[PDB]
This record gives sequence, structure tokens and C-alpha cells, in this order.
Amino acid sequence: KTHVQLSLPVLQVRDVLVRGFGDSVEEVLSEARQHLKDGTCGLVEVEKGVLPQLEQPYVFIKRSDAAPHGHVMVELVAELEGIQYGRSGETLGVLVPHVGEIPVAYRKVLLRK
Ligand SMILES: Cn1ccnc1C(=O)C(F)(F)F
Repeated sequence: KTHVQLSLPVLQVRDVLVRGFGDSVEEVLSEARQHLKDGTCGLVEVEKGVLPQLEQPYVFIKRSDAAPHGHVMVELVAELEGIQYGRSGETLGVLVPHVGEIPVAYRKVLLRK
């Protein structure tokens, strides 16, 4: 399927134990997609002071369309030193590994895969 229905656990930035997916744009997009497949991916909502607490390169989910079965259609955009790899809509948040942190909420997304 070109799209997969996912429910992403929303984590508080100060709870996150593994603050990024790796060390290159290509690695973080690869790792994010693997973790999204494996159900081991969390979402942090972007506000003032969040991104400096996480590790670059960043992987964003961004709204790709204006929402089947309650799931917002999204795609992945990476960012490193202020350059984005991909072009998409509004940020829903930044992806991180999930290693058992307790979420505050779930975000239903339809991921372009
Ligand atoms: C290949 N695949 C199967 C299920 N999900 C995938 C992805 O690449 C995804 F985009 F979801 F990360």
C-alpha cells in the first residue's frame, strides 16, 4: 500500500530517551520509516524550545493534503542546519524513536510510504 494508517504516541520532549534517528539526512529518513513500519516511532509536538532539545538532523511529519478515517495524510521531511529535504505542508511534529516513554496522546496519520 502507498499509505499506512498509524497512531503515533505523542511524547513530552523531556521524556524522550533517544533524541534522533542518526547522523545524516538519508539515515534519519531511513530510520524514521523503519520505526514507523515497526511501531517504534513517537511524535513530539513542535513548540518554542523543543527542537534545541532534540538532535539534528530532524525528521518532521508534514500535512500532505487537506483526512480518511480521522487520519491526517502526512509525509516525511528531514532538516539539517536549516535546509529541508522534501517540501510539504504544516508540521504535525518531529519524529523520534519510541523506547517505552508514556505518551500524553495519540496522533492518527495516513503516512505516504
Ligand atoms: C514499507 N512500509 C510498510 C509499512 N510502512 C512502510 C514505510 O516505509 C513507512 F512509510 F510507513 F514508513
